[PDB]
Amino acid sequence: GSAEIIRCSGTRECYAPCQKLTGCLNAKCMNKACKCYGCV
Repeated sequence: GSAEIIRCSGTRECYAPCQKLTGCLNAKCMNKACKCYGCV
């Protein structure tokens, strides 16, 4: 892991990499990059 950004064309593309990092399915594609929101 040294990719610091995940590029995306929509939110569906963010779930997998955000889950890998955080353990949770909670993400949003904004400005063609993923936001990983993490876990409650």
